[PDB]
Amino acid sequence: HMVSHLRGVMPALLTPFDAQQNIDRASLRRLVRFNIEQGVDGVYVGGSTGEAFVQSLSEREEVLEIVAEEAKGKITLIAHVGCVSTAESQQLAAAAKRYGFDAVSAVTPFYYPFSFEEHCDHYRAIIDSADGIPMVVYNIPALSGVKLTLEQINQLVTLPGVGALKQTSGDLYQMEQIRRAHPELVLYNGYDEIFASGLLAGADGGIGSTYNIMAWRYLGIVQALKEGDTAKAQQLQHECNKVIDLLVKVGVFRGLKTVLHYMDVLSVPLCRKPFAPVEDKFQAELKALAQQLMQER
Amino acid sequence: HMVSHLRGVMPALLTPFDAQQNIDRASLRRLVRFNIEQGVDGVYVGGSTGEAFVQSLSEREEVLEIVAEEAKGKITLIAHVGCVSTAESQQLAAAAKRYGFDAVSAVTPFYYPFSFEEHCDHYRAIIDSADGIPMVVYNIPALSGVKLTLEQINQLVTLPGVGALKQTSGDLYQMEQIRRAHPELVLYNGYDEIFASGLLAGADGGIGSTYNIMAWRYLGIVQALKEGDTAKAQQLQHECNKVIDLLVKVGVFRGLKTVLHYMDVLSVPLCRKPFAPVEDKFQAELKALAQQLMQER
Amino acid sequence: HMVSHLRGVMPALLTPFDAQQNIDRASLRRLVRFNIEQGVDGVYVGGSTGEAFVQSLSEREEVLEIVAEEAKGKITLIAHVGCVSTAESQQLAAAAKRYGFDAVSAVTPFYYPFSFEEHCDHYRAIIDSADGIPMVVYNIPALSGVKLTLEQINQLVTLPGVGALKQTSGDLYQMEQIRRAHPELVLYNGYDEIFASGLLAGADGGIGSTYNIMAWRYLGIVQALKEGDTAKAQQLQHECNKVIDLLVKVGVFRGLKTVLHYMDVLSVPLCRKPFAPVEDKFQAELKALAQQLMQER
Amino acid sequence: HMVSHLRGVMPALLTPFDAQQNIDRASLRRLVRFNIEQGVDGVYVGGSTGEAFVQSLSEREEVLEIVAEEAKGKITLIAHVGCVSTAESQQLAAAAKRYGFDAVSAVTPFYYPFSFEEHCDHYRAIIDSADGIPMVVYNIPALSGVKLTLEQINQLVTLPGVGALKQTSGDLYQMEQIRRAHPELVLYNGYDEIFASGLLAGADGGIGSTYNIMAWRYLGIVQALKEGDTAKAQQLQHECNKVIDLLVKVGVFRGLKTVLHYMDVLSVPLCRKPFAPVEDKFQAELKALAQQLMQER
Ligand SMILES: [Cl-]
Ligand SMILES: [Cl-]
Ligand SMILES: [Cl-]
Ligand SMILES: [Cl-]
Ligand SMILES: [Cl-]
Ligand SMILES: [Cl-]
Ligand code: NA
Ligand code: NA
Ligand code: NA
Ligand code: NA
Repeated sequence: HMVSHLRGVMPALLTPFDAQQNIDRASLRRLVRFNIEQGVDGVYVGGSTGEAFVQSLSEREEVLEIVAEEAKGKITLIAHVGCVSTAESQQLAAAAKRYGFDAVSAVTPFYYPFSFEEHCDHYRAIIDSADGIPMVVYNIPALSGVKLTLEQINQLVTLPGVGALKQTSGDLYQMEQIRRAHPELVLYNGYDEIFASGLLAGADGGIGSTYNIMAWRYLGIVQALKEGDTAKAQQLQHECNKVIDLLVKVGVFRGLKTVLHYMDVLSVPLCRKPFAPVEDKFQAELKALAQQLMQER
Repeated sequence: HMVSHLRGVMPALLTPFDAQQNIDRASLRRLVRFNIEQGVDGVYVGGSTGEAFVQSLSEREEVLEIVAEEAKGKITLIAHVGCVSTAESQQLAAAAKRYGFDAVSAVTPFYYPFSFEEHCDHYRAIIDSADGIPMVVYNIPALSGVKLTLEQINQLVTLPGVGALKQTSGDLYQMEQIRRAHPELVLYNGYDEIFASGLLAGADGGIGSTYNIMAWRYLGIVQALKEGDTAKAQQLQHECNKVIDLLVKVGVFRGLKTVLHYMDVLSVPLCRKPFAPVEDKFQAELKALAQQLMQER
Repeated sequence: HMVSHLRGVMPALLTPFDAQQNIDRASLRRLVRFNIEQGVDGVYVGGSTGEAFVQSLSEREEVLEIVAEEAKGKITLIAHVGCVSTAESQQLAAAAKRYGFDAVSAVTPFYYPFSFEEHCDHYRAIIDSADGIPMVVYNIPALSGVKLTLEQINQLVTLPGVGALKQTSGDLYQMEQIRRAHPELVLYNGYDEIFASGLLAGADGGIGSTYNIMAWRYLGIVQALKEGDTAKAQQLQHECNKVIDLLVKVGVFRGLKTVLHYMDVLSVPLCRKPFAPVEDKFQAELKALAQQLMQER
Repeated sequence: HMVSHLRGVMPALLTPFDAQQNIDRASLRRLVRFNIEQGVDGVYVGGSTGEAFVQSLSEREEVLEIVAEEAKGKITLIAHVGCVSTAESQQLAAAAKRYGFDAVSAVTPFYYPFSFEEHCDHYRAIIDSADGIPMVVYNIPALSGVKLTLEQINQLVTLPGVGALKQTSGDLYQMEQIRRAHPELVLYNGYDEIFASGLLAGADGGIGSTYNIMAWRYLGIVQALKEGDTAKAQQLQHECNKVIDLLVKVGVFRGLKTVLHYMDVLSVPLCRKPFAPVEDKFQAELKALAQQLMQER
């Protein structure tokens, strides 16, 4: 209950890079400001979408501190501190605390198989280093390879210090079961392409990569379902998925960064290798989308 | 468009067996009448839920003809004629036509791997034998092992003679994509536990095993979303999933048949071997559920 | 121990069909005789390869009785009686007993999820109906969807009346574990393409679809490993897999039947729908293979 | 052909840690010397088994340089330089070159989905930074989540600068297909528990975590198959798998490090968090195994 201030719609921040694959600090600050001015409830920093796993610890800390400088006190700040290593995750959690974040988050540690008790002790250690700011468990089985049962999720979200679950799963039976077992839990829908259905199943917010370019649509789905405008929520999700279809074709992170570049938010839209640049044949569609989204506001 | 009369909420009929595992014809007729009096839009006969794959062809034909005798002209009748064999499926389709069914349906043929073109020719052959009544494609990847792409689904639902898709998939991104590509397609949600979310994603009806014991709840979800009562659709789905949780624990088909026996619909609640009987320790819960559901009406 | 007479190399018999998809009884008898004259240790009748799951019970019984008429007393006869239904499997087991088979076999029942105890009771019931001839458990997770643990396999192979395991799995760690736990168990390698490696891991024989066209190669691998001719076993497996590569491209069962037709064993090489016929562009390769195999003898 | 000096049996080196999870440099040097004195053909440094993915770049470089100091010129040295990031992998490849390694290796980049062309360009970039020492492609689908086709493997192993494939896959049909397509390719079996069968299928060596405690058994399997002693290769693999069964129960890396500690090779047997320590109840078995292995020499 006492972490209700974490509920809402938060973009998973992209990390802008310059032409030589170094962090573009000026464009990062502009992206934070852009998201604030979209009216989002918070920002989620250094997650999957932030290309955390092709960055060093010091690079991730640098991003966390910059975003806190632009955003502390204006919107909720959540730091994704997860690494495979518990000690590395603890370092990032202690940094997030120093910089004034409102919460930390960690993906279930991946690549190596760990027992469920090893997962729990990993979260417990990070929570200790977070030094009193709450933890968001981040579940993304498609990418982590970690396949938790409902009963395991129930144990994770009741660990002391856990205040939320980021549920990047398309299983909306499980989403409803989680909500029914935990009526006050902050529960973020993780797959943008099912946002409206995920809210209906029990999520009370979302963390999403595509919110960086069209957060007003997701805020509008929240409002429509609250108002009882079924058709409007469906038409908004329809338009979101037209965009997601295109992003999946071109490559999601780089497509988002390219749209943001055509919106004059990011100076350079590159991802880090091994992500390739966008193919030239997609540029016209991405620029047209940027133009469409700016007009729609 | 011209098959809009197929849209709606239809139970996947269970096949009642007697104490020696023979078809219980008297209880079958009472179950059909019970479902009609629940106000369903149709019945789906001889599907997975009907234990088709532990019955012979002649047993499946017997069930189809009995149900048509009780139900033709009162509610929509859909015959699931699918087998692995194309010739066996054709036999059941020709029988369904003789008995006056409104549509046929066939699961993607399973066990052996078949090419997509072999799947299409299988449907084409069944459609020919159906002799002018439309086909419902039935997609259930979890059980069939058949993993169709969106583009393959698009080709199946535009085959001449196909009038609907039974989508037993929890991927509600794909449900929305199907709806967006086919705005007039009759699109049945197949997993009862996500019915409200599946409707929101684009389904315009459902075929479900649990509708046999509580169809009014699913009809109520349809109505709530049409009316814009978000919270009511969520609370109905909540109550449905409390029931589905219990059915999954006890075994779904036999749990449904046991509830129906305690509602005085079926004389004997057995499934065919290798399904075991219900464990004694679950009987109290199942009888209490039957009592609850009868009172709720 | 007392079922050592079941060890060896046995083709999974194909079921020949005529031009109208009816059983071709004359070609079936010739195929049995052909396999006997290849020097095989037994024949496995009515399995996956036999297209059991696109045949009726009476058709499967017809095949079992014909093969017993040609082969009883000359080679070991194993009847695959498995269906999803326990009662149907029992009918085929009782028939196999009447016809004088040496063993029965049943695939783990599929499509519907069953508990492990339901699987065990299914085998127990079939064993009872087999009336004293031993059971071969048939494990094929890729097609059945049934994913048994080692401990579950250990319980199945120690059920009273079980005399063998047909292991159609590419996990040769598990093959070795099974052999180490059951030093006397008759253990059939099920994937022809790893036969030599499967024997080395602990199998003491095999049941295979491609043995119908080149059993002498698999018999030769057995002999080579017994003699300590590592290189000869590898070169034989090499040549087998060149053939399997081609069969996978053209479709395995129909490619085998086509090679047999070009060897003058089968009059008509068709599979039942939904299997398509062989594409014309593959006929030259298949006829050349038949010519090669006949010359190699 | 010109990289035949890479063929053979090489332990995947463990990285010893001290009691505070820092690298134990003295125990690392002793472990290298221990493996040299087992008569191995090479050592594979900084791989999965080396706990690379819970170490920083500078820690991985430190390990590479230490091992080269102990081992350059005495045995083949292969540096696993793979990270998700191409630029990080390039840094480690350039370091491996500086330190005098004989080859580099990189796991297919994981977590994020990459196209096959992105994978190829990743290897090309690392090969460039390796500055003339050959690349070992490392395939481990169970952990990487990367599911390459045979045709994709064929393209990777023919990239300029690729001299070997580390095949951590249990699919021995594919192992044979790779060998048949590439008769001169250096092909390492990656799953120790199927080593004998993998050699028979076409591998000409292996890279393995359990070689750190019993390399003579794997060298003995190579010799037995070369000599035509089928039974001896089977009995050696039998004994290896008894050990692997135990290591899987206790946790493989920490069990290996514990056995090595009881052999007086490593001062401290800890893995890095989130790996837990060994449970006390397993210590007796692990110490008995160490005693057994020392006596067997
Ligand atoms: Cl990182
Ligand atoms: Cl990582
Ligand atoms: Cl049937
Ligand atoms: Cl079936
Ligand atoms: Cl059958
Ligand atoms: Cl690293
Ligand atoms: Na907020
Ligand atoms: Na109707
Ligand atoms: Na025999
Ligand atoms: Na060497």
